[PDB]
Amino acid sequence: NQFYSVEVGDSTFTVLKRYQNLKPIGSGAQGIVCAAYDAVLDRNVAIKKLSRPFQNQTHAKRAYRELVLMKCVNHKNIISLLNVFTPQKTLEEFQDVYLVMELMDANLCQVIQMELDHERMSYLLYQMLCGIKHLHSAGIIHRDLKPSNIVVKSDCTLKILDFGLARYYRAPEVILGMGYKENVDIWSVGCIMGEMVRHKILFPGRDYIDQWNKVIEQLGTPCPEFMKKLQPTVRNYVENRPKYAGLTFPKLFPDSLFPADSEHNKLKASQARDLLSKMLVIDPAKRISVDDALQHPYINVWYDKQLDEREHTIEEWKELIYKEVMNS
Ligand SMILES: CC(C)(C)NS(=O)(=O)c1ccc(-c2cnc3cccc(Nc4ccccn4)c3c2)cc1
Repeated sequence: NQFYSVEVGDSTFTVLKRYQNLKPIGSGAQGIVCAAYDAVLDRNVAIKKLSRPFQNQTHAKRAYRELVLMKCVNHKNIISLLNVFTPQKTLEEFQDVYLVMELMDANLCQVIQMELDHERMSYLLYQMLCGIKHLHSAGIIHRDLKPSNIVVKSDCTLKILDFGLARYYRAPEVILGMGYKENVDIWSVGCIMGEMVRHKILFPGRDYIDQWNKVIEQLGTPCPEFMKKLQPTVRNYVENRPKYAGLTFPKLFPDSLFPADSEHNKLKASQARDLLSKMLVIDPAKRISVDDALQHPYINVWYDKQLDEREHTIEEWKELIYKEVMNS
């Protein structure tokens, strides 16, 4: 005990007395997050309620990954865990997990709405690449980066909110069910950057199939060598489609979208387009690496024991998560 309940959205948060003035913030698509005052720390914090951690295998794996990686990862561009708790006293009774994190000011959705500047943008992308690089060195490949799981303070420091997969920003190979590697996450960063420039989602598929049409309408049909890596049913569909030439990157991202009328501006316009052209590459074999995008002229101005293999039963996930909850 020392718990009380407050209604938040359609659910009930039960939290430690220390966390006061619970207020719903951002998208709740991946669990409800509240802003709160922590009276013990005397600071504001964010509290996420995990959404039905034991509804199934998928939810439980995802709950385990998120909690474990959030305890174990420590990096300036990755959200910090402050606390973890459950209102329930025993394993039998155990159903809810709460993560308390440092509070940021907004997600990238709100920053994309505002006008574009080069210095801000390259700083946001730099930090995105630092976070992603740090994840990759730890063996973590995300796969589901998007503006609403990236958060920012008013000073423009950026943190990645989550750890992704145990849709508009998804790499071609992920969507098409082929192998994936590190640079899967480069595709998502290209989508976000392009959207910072267009202020429009680049690839708005009104379904999972139309999505693909939107990609190659703008970028063009990939080479036959890309299509040879697809499973039979997917290759069939992909290669027997009207061939698209796509648009060049200057057409995809016109002069009117960028600051103009200074040598500096026209330079940064080209450096941004150039970067865009190496991130938004359908074939992962041809797409720039994280190390390379960080060394890119647009960005480099800023240079200075846990099961992922196995399936488990819900009860074994419950115990694995619970002990993770109880041991700090
Ligand atoms: C927090 C109270 C006590 C209400 N006043 S405040 O000035 O400290 C403050 C209020 C709201 C936010 C706020 C609003 N919208 C957000 C949308 C997405 C992500 C956020 N930050 C966040 C989201 C998840 C995990 C960690 N940080 C948001 C914060 C930040 C400070």
